[PDB]
Amino acid sequence: GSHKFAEKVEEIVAKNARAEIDYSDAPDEFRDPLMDTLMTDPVRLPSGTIMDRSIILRHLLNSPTDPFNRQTLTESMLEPVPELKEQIQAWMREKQNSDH
Repeated sequence: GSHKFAEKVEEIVAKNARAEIDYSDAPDEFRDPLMDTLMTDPVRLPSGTIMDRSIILRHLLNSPTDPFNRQTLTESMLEPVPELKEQIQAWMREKQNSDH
């Protein structure tokens, strides 16, 4: 949710930002092609789609085939995209102004 704002110790009351943080979705980029949710680890898959190496972890448990073009999906055979992370932390940072 959200600890607190200013050093002023208090409690999660005076609502001012729902229960999520601004950067909860982000443009049609940092968003998961499927989960549309902010990825925590953007990796490129052979099929040609970038998603969260996480949502992929389970994917291989109940379906080793891409969730999209139903294409055989094989972990380890993917390329990591770090040039993305930074970007995410950036554009989302300018909307944090709260380094707890």
